[PDB]
Amino acid sequence: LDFSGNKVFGKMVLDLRQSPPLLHGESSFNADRKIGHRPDLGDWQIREKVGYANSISPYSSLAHGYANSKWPRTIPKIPSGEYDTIILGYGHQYQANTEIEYLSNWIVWREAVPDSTSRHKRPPLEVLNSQCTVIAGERKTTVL
Repeated sequence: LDFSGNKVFGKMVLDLRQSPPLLHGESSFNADRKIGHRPDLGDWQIREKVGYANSISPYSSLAHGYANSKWPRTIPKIPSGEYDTIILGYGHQYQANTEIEYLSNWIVWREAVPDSTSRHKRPPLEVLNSQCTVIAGERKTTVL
């Protein structure tokens, strides 16, 4: 099995004692620089907590996926079976941070990456920590 294609997913710690391997990892996340980051808030709640539009505005004109953009869809399921060699890679947990962009051509409110020339801002993306760990059972294991 190969999960090297996880450039936006770090901390792949997985247990292989049982046939269905138990995989856990922390996904890249997008935050909001107004009051905090609550993944369990929907688009309407984030919009209310930020204040870029109103609840009467159509959903098409609102910011789709603000402060809750989880591009890594939880954790893909590894089918149970026998494992001989595993191909590792390099994965990171990306911090996404954007501000409000007022697009007049569509009267919409979208996300804009911070600009260093506009006063003092934060980098558009960064990596928190860089580490991965695997536990292999009492069989023939190969890691690369």
